[PDB]
Amino acid sequence: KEMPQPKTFGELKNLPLLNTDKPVQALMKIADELGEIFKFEAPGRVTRYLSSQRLIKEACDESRFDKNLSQALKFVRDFFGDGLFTSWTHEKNWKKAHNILLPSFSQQAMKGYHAMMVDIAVQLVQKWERLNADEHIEVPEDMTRLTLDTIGLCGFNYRFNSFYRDQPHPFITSMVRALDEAMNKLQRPDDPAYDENKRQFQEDIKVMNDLVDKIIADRKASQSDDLLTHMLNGKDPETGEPLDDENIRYQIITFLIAGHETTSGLLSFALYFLVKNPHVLQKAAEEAARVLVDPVPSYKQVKQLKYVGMVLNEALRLWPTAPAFSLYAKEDTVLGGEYPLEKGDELMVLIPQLHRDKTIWGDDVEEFRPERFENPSAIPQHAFKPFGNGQRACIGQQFALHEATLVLGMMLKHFDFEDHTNYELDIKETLTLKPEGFVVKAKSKKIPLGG
Ligand code: HEM
Repeated sequence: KEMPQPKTFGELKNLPLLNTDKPVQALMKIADELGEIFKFEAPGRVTRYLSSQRLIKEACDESRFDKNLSQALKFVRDFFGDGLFTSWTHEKNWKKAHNILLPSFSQQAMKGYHAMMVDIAVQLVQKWERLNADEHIEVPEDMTRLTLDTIGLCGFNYRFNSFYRDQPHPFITSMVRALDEAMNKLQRPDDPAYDENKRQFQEDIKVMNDLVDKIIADRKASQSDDLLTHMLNGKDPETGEPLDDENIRYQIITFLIAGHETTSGLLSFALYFLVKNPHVLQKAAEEAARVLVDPVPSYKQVKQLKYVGMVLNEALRLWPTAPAFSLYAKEDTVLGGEYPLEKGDELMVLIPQLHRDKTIWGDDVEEFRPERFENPSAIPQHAFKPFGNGQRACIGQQFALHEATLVLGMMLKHFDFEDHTNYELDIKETLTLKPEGFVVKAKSKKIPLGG
């Protein structure tokens, strides 16, 4: 079969289609127009975007396809190096770090993180309890305060102290501005008009490198048994080697960013869908009240929040917050009986489109129905992939879910929520997705919160 392709712009081919602040949303629209697969060409490159469970299931066969670094991940790699997210599977440091850090995401590990998660969650609740009448909440902003603080404390024993700030933490400001500068630069000339951009860039890289330095120095100065403990001391059972110093620095930056941005988006979209679906809200709120019987939640009680977990999975169905991942053909192969591929050919999996495959989910794919997740074996293999695929799947999945379940459960226990502005969904795309400008009012249920 000859592959569909979107509209062209002469020698630039399809490239100008991505000249938008919302490329993933643009690609979704193209997918709706063209179907389960389409080719996308730019000068010097080609990729094929996949949207159906039938094709994506084959792309997820690790004997045939491996993780690729898309253009986006190559760019991030200048900052995240050969950390876990931006390493190739065949680089020695991938499997070494995987094996060293996997234990940091065990059950015993999650039990160990729980107390510090509650520390940050209690700060969020107290914030909202302390608002005056008729004041509102800036949802993605507060969720990011929470999730940045949580990875800093749980992972690193570092306090970002984001609830003591009206502005973003300087580390995040410097990361975003360093990423932007790196991007604007390619598209420009050593005009001394750009000497100031270069000065700002050095200062932002310094902010990042100083934080990394400080995380490491504070630990050496200090018994912890957290993510940073395993980075600094753990040995790979296979090679017998620990991580090298440079790789440790890349892991710290990778985890600080990866370990919060997508989770903030998930909590934000979950609350959005709950306020837009009051009967679902009522069910989740009822579960929180019935389960969360103590002044602060226990690990076991978070595990008991089945419906809250279904809400979170449904939010990930509709708006998976790391919405695309890339693969390459390990050898020449034919995809779906129809599309020949050569060794090295790139594929992109459009997760939001996969999650709207009517042949899997039924016709009502735009509806928010947590109940889809009530009998989990009923979800076909490779139908639901918000955490990626195979050995290159999200290492932090359990950490994200535990944090989000805890936090959303506490939110629902302690407050009633109002969509006071009748908010119109506007999804901002960065490395992640978020509902930009989402605001609510939260009226306290006046339920005491433990220490
Ligand atoms: C709802 C939250 C999250 C979502 C939707 C998400 C999604 C993803 C996806 C789709 C990948 C695969 C990327 C690819 O194939 O290119 C991935 C990888 C990764 N994630 Fe997550 N993630 C979440 C939370 C986290 C958290 C909390 C952590 C850290 C504590 C984290 C750390 C990582 C790392 C290090 C990898 C690379 C794994 C490897 O290749 O060895 N993620 N995540």
